[PDB]
Amino acid sequence: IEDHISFLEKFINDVNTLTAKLLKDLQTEYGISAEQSHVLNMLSIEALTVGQITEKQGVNKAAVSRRVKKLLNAELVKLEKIIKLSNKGKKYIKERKAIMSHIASDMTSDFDSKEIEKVRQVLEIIDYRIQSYTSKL
Amino acid sequence: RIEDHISFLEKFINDVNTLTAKLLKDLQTEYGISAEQSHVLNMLSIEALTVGQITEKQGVNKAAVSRRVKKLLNAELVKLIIKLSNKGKKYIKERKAIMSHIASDMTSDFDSKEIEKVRQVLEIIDYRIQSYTSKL
Ligand SMILES: CC1(C)S[C@@H]2[C@H](NC(=O)[C@H](N)c3ccccc3)C(=O)N2[C@H]1C(=O)O
Ligand SMILES: CC1(C)S[C@@H]2[C@H](NC(=O)[C@H](N)c3ccccc3)C(=O)N2[C@H]1C(=O)O
Repeated sequence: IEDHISFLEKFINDVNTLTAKLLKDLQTEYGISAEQSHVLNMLSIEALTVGQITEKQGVNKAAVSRRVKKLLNAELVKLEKIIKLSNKGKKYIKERKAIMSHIASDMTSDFDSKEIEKVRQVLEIIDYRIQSYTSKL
Repeated sequence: RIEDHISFLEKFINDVNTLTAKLLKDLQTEYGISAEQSHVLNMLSIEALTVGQITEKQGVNKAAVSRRVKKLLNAELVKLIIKLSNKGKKYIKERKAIMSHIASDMTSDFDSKEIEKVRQVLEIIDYRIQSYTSKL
């Protein structure tokens, strides 16, 4: 009833841990950090503003500022207000899926594609419910 | 075909972080710490740990992990090869209070079975994730 909340963290931790390690070279190659990486990954979803990102990421605005501009100067992300991704930046996310998806399907090769559908419905509804709530002051 | 599920997992995660980060903002303020320092306490809510450990699981900059630790010593939410404290134990309680109270309200309409079935598919995936990781 609550070690679900504890499992979630752990589970999230573990994913983070594995992803960081998995994407170690792909980042060094583009000379980016793990967060420069995320923001990048966090931007494949929607166009944000340094404010939108600091909030969404819960950290110091100052930090979010450089990580951000360091991406402009490296031509990975671009402008309009409205921070979007540059094609170089895309090739990156492409090589991110490319890696993620390979090890991802290994651990999922024997899943009841239907049992998974049901699982996603629940998570999707929880996802929807999280976004919903997230808005309110 | 499977790429779809991944995109979701990431978003679902992103949203969890956003939410937790939004819900704890004031508490991390009320005590006077940054999320960074706050994540440290949570990895200690579960157990103990030295430097190389906390520096490895998160895995971030050797120094970074160090500098936040030393700050956590001053507020005394961490005892020294690093544990929690009376004040430390207290923060988490409060942290857990909010979280659960929301997740519950946000899930207290689901079918006991539906949920568990989720936990089990997530447990096996974590199990594999971990095993794969351990292969350095
Ligand atoms: C390539 C990535 C490492 S970037 C994205 C994010 N990485 C982070 O470091 C993120 N800022 C974070 C992690 C943990 C606590 C707080 C913040 C994550 O998860 N990521 C991988 C992805 O792209 O799938
Ligand atoms: C030392 C750095 C982390 S900050 C420096 C500058 N980037 C900035 O955003 C600028 N300093 C600044 C503006 C606002 C808030 C915080 C920082 C630059 O380039 N940088 C980094 C580096 O040398 O790696």
